Amino acid sequence: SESVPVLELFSNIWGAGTKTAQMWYQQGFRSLEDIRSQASLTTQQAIGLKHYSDFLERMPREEATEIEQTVQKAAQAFNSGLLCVACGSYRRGKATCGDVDVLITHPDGRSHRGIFSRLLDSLRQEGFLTDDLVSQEENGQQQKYLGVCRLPGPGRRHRRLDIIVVPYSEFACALLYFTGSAHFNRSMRALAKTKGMSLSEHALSTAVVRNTHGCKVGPGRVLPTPTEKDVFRLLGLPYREPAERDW
DNA sequence: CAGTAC
DNA sequence: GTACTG
Repeated sequence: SESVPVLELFSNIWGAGTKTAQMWYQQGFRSLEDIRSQASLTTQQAIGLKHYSDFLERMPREEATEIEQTVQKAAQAFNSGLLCVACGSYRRGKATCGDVDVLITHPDGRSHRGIFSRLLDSLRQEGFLTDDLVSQEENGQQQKYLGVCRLPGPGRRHRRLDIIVVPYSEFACALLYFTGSAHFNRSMRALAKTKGMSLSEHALSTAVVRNTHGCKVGPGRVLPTPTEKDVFRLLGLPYREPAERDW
């Protein structure tokens, strides 16, 4: 087939971008079968190709709830005080979700620890998590999992699921980042940059020092932000509910 | 770098 | 913009 469509075909593989798609085209690959049989694949790339059709589908919002609930009960078995809030497209109220991002924390700020591994293991035993892509357990106090899940029963597709465990100290900035949207987050951190601050999935800092070129040369001091709206306030912004946030 | 998360 | 692993 023509160049542009084939590049698009390859790019829709998880773990494959515009550079990988271009390289594969030079090798002479045109179809997904060519990639599956001849191309050197990353473990992640192998999974994305395996679930190519299912990953292209957006899911009904109801299914996202059904997934968030599946994770929630698995975690709450270990600790019933645990919080489980689905973010991303879901929290912003979209009728469809391309994936599910479940955020987890605990009010005491202690018992959230030691859940991440046990939770994933519990979900693997349940048959819920089917494949794993990336696991980053050295996010400072946060841990993030990138994997694939599938609800039980006939006629179920594989969905992409993100699970994140944060301390209650960072709960505000954690879901502020994960509900998005991406170009909402982009402009809040850009805004803080102007106000001499920095925003992140961990904290909103003030007093951040930047050089003449604006490169950050000193971190600021972390401002305690219990809720989302505390963050909105310190940035001199009118608050936006998540639905307002999609953009 | 490349791809990814929002 | 901020920031993680492949």
